[PDB]
Amino acid sequence: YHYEHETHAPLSPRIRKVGDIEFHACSDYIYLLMTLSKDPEKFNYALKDRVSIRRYVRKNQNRYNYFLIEERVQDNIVNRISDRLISYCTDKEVTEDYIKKIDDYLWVEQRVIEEVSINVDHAREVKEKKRIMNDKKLIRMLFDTYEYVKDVKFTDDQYKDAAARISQFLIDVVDSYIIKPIPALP
Repeated sequence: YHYEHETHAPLSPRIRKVGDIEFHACSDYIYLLMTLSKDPEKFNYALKDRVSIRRYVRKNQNRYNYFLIEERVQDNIVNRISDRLISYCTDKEVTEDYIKKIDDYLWVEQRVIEEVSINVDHAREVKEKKRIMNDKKLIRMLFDTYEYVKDVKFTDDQYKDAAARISQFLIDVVDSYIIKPIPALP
């Protein structure tokens, strides 16, 4: 008998930081949207203002002192954030109580990302790591647990979009299985 000895091994610090960066930048930007709720057009413009959103990402990279994010990775962080804006703020009145509730949806997604990343790190083959990143079944189950725990319910569309982001986020961010070339002697 070898219990994994214990649960939640050293979650990768990279997952922890990039996750914090992306989700706090998202929460912050949703706060902005809320302050623009009385000004349509500005509000509408902000939903897809990639330049501003990327500025929020940068600010958070500074706040969590983590500047190791490649441009392509950063581009998808911005994309995922904008998609969350449209998924969570494009109907209901973006009120103060509402964004407090959206923070729980963010929490749920960030927690599922972390949990799945743990299963990925523990898998042996890179092929299995990839299968896990894309395991919609595992994601659905982890989602049921955290939605319940945080008392929130994603609509089927919000859930399906979230599962896609999660798989995307893992592929873009996980680096624990990577072995780079030995550096030449320039």
